[PDB]
Amino acid sequence: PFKPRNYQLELALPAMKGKNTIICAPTGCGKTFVSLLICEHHLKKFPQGQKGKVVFFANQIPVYEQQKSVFSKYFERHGYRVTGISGATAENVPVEQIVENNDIIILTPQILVNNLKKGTIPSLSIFTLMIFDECHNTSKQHPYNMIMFNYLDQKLGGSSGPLPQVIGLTASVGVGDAKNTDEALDYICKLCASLDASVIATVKHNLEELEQVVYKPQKFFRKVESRISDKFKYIIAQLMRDTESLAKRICKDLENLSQIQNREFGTQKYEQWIVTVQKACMVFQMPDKDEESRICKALFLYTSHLRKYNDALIISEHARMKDALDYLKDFFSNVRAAGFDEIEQDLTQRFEEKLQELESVSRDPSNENPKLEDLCFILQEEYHLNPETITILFVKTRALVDALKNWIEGNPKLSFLKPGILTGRGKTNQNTGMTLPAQKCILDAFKASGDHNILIATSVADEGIDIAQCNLVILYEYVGNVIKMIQTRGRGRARGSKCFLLTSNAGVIEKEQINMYKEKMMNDSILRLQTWDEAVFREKILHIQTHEKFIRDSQEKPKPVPDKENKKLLCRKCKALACYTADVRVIEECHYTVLGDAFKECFVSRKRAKIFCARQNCSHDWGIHVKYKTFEIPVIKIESFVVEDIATGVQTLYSKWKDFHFEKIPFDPA
RNA sequence: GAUCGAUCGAUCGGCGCCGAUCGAUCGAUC
Ligand SMILES: Nc1ncnc2c1ncn2[C@@H]1O[C@H](COP(=O)(O)OP(=O)(O)O)[C@@H](O)[C@H]1O
Ligand SMILES: [Mg+2]
Ligand SMILES: [Zn+2]
Repeated sequence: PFKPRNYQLELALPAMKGKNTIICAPTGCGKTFVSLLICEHHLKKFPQGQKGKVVFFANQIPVYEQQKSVFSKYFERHGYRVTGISGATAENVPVEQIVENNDIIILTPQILVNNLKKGTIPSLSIFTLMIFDECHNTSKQHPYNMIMFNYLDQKLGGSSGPLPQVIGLTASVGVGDAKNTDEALDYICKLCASLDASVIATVKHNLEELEQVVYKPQKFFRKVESRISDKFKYIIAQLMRDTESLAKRICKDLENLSQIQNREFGTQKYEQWIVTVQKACMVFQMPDKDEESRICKALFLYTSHLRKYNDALIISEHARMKDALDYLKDFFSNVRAAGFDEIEQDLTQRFEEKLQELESVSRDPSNENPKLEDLCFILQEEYHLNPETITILFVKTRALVDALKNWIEGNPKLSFLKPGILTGRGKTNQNTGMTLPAQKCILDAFKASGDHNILIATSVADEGIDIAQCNLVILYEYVGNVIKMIQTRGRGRARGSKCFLLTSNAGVIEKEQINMYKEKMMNDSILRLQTWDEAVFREKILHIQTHEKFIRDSQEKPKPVPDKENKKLLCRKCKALACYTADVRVIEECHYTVLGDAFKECFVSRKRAKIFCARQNCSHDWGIHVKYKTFEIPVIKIESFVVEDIATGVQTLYSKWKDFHFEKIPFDPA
């Protein structure tokens, strides 16, 4: 099979002695083989009559599947029962029939957290070796931190029998959130205490052998100047000024709904301001139902158009003007066919008046994004120096991912590129997201073989996913903490690989330099901590654990009070009476629906039949029809309703059903 | 294999929230 290297045996030396250690090593050095060697040494040290029990806490379903596969390929020869439980498994063979019947369990932290919460698993004393893959995720309320909280509550105070040995497989301790070396050392000590670890053993003796396996790529900053002749920006700013003037003429109180003083077009500040104004416009009270409905609908349309224009301006500064124009046209086409209105027709005519000028300006070779020009130049230079490279170009947004894909596919200069999309699961407001097998089949085709030359990922290909050794780590304005910097930089580990960082905003290069200084400070702090004695560090982590336990078990009572009186749910756009609180039924605490014949004639059905408001021109989505065991009763979304009291006139808003505190009557077919 | 609803957690940016990114769990569907 595989032969253990020198550094792979050095990293597993303190773990094989019986002490809780943290294995810090660069990404791609083979920490999985170190964990396998530790598991083999742990399961072979028990005398006759007893038997160990190892649990490997993964973080992702692909990572969990890969770990289960490698553990089965490595351990089924010795005669150990390797198993794995996750979200994909069916409601059968309870965990007590799997944990008490196997030796190596590849688990997910939320499954064990739920099992310890509902009281299925008695305590963590059943296991003998817990291995947390990428233990840097131990944070304020991470499921790793919940398992560690349970372990510490079992250790401190109510001392139970033998406790399992905790071992981390992180790649970076992530001193992020700290300022100087003292705060970095404090954070490292806090993390080692939360994980109950006494050793941060790293490769120090045979460091020359590690460089022949993993190669730290050289960083390359690229500050590009913003465009000067931006006619698209000017036209969209004029349209936004016209829309804001109309909204102010119809409202007369827009300057007092938000506290934002200086709001410039095409920034996140204007987005926050317009979101606050939209959320404050839905809360209106006046003795005129039709007038209030008309005013609120007009204000909702105005703020929706302003937010869409601001999103188009934000997309225009990161991609081509054609992408922002296509986004605006798609939004206008989707909102025009929904509902025709006077304000809607006015805004559509005002937009189509400048549509020809926008089409003429966007289709200009001189009006090209300088960031995209520099990216194309870098790609040309890299693929001309070596035509066998693979790019792992990182992007912040999904819309920007699609824009970069359409730009690469539609560029005569970039004829040698075969782009690939890699997004995350779960639907969004615009995108639908990629599933697990789609991600797997796309990542399996991105390598030196072919069918793919550049993977346009977005914050998903830098956590736990195994990818081929890349030669280009261009970061299209994608920065974060020191952990994210080390994770993305660790993707390209081939011989003679670079890591480009393109940006057009003064401050991103400063943040990347701060992250590099924080990484150097983290390395210095680890080197300083690796010189302390075992007793002093054990006493320090014990004091930190005692303080954390005293702080944690003192404020864990966020108990609310349920509401009793009836409340009505008016629409969010037109503010029409939809239903009351007494008619809202709850199926299984996650299927909030409405029961009543009055509500059936208050929506229109247009995946499954998504419902919309039954008014003249509203087209506001309330919810969707779900096919239950027998019925097809529709569920609603609280993100499209406003709650109004019957006695009082308050109109507070709620983002999720958990914030809405009321008498949740359980659903009943009878 | 493809959805839907709910919930949790982490990260980034901006003024406790908002927007974005990702991960997971629980339930039902085809
Ligand atoms: N002793 C070894 N001999 C051969 N290949 C090894 C050895 N140790 C590790 N590797 C390779 O290194 C890779 C490391 O992958 P993985 O552990 O998932 O990522 P990371 O090392 O970043 O945690 C494995 O795919 C394995 O093939
Ligand atoms: Mg790993
Ligand atoms: Zn409506």
